[PDB]
Amino acid sequence: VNSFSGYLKLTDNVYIKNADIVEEAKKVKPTVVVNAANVYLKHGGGVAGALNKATNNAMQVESDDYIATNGPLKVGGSCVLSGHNLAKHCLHVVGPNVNKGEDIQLLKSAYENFNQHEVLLAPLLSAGIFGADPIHSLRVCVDTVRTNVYLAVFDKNLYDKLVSSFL
Ligand SMILES: O=C(O)[C@@]1(F)CN(c2cc(Nc3ccccc3)ncn2)CC12CCC2
Repeated sequence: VNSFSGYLKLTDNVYIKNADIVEEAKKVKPTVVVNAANVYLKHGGGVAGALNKATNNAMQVESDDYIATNGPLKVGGSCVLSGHNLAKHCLHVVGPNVNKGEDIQLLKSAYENFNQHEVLLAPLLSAGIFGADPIHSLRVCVDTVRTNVYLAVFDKNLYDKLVSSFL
């Protein structure tokens, strides 16, 4: 038993809710919140900009030190950093950004990072400003992640569509 509430169960291990991931994180305080990161951990907009804003820019300060030490992430890769006031940990995962021409097949590699964590609160990778089809992203999530994932979808219209088209 865990503290996630109002989710619709899609599969054995994948759940989905129309929710603002920032507000869901602040309420649940999950062990892991997933950020929709880029390779530079520049949290300017989308989910990343919202998560970082909610930490009063502490996420960005920590991220800049991480990059100065380690260099950029790989597309499809991840790193674990602090969850600040939102979660114990933040798993920064880089989905391919279609608006940069990145290979969509890397979306499966991105979701594989979730399997290193027993339970996660996450957005749909490569959705939103990353330019992928959220329905494809949901399919890859379901077919790749084996651990327990609670998907927060900000847009109510999109949430309903994703549900109504789910196979
Ligand atoms: O749809 C997009 O463009 C996105 F940038 C934003 N989406 C969100 C967004 C969210 N809260 C939120 C984020 C920013 C402002 C207000 C609320 N909570 C969950 N998902 C997923 C996405 C990141 C990858 C695709």
